[PDB]
Amino acid sequence: MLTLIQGKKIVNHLRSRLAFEYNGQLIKILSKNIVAVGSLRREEKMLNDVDLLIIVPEKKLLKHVLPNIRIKGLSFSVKVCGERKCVLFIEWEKKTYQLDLFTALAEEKPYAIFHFTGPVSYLIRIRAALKKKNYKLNQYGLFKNQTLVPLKITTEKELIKELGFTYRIPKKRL
DNA sequence: GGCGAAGCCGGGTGCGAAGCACC
Ligand SMILES: Nc1nc2c(ncn2[C@H]2C[C@H](O)[C@@H](COP(=O)(O)OP(=O)(O)OP(=O)(O)O)O2)c(=O)[nH]1
Repeated sequence: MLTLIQGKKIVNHLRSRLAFEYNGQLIKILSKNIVAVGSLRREEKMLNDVDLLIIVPEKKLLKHVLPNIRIKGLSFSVKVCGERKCVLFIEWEKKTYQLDLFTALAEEKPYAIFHFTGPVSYLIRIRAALKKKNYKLNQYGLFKNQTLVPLKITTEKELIKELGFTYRIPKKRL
């Protein structure tokens, strides 16, 4: 497996050096539009897979990062994942790892963070628990009888206090 | 089976044969 320092280093590398294609040209990606996801946030001592969160604030460029996102001078294979997820194979130091990224709207950030930070069952439990509150909670926002309702916050306690739930630490397992 | 507002159970797509399998 990999190590925290390496994860942090690659995270730093990705945090200070990413890049993406743009209408035939290329644009670099730095820290403010990038967040980390993985064992580090869950606090694991064994790094299986280290992920990241990359959201776009612009409504158009949101889909401009989607085209071709990459780094300068490395081994990487990027394919589509799931529905609209990004599956990357990364090779460096003669080593290849599997990175599953996701790029979404900056407003999805809290929900995204919440969804991405803990466990599916909690997510579903939370989803149903919340749905049963007569509201459907998805990356996009809150859906009500096919109606769409967006978020008003940008933070975690904010999101929990926004929906009306408590923040449970992964280590407690739901 | 377990549940905070009553009756409920994520969201979808890349394929391979429209049905299964991952994030
Ligand atoms: N694999 C998987 N990921 C899901 C699911 N639902 C939501 N996600 C999220 C979790 C992450 O935000 C992203 C998947 O990342 P990974 O495959 O690396 O797993 P995750 O990061 O949750 O665990 P980790 O801390 O990296 O070992 O999609 C699901 O059902 N399966």
